[PDB]
Amino acid sequence: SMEQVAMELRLTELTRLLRSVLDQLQDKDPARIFAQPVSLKEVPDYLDHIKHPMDFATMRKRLEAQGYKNLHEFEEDFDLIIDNCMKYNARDTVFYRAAVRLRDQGGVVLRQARREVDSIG
Repeated sequence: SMEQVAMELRLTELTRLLRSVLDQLQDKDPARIFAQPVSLKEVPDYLDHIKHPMDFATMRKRLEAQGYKNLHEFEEDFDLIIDNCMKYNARDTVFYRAAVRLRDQGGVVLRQARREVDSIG
């Protein structure tokens, strides 16, 4: 149906916007602390601590399969990256501090993405 096609075009346009949002967020992590999944080889206890691991590579895989239906979904995954880190790591660590800076800086980006996703529909 043409209605199905049109919905698919909206999903594609969302995916384009989310790809640029994701690049912008990841630039706020120049140390690449959140680039890849936490390794279970190197933190074998991780899943006892953190129930839903998340990282930028995993988000990118989801995005390229057009797996985010809306910005809420995408923000949920971004928040997991930050929130997981601030629970697993202590306040006085380079990891926790990188999460705080990513949150603060990413908040600016997401504030306008929300307007762009609404605005362009």
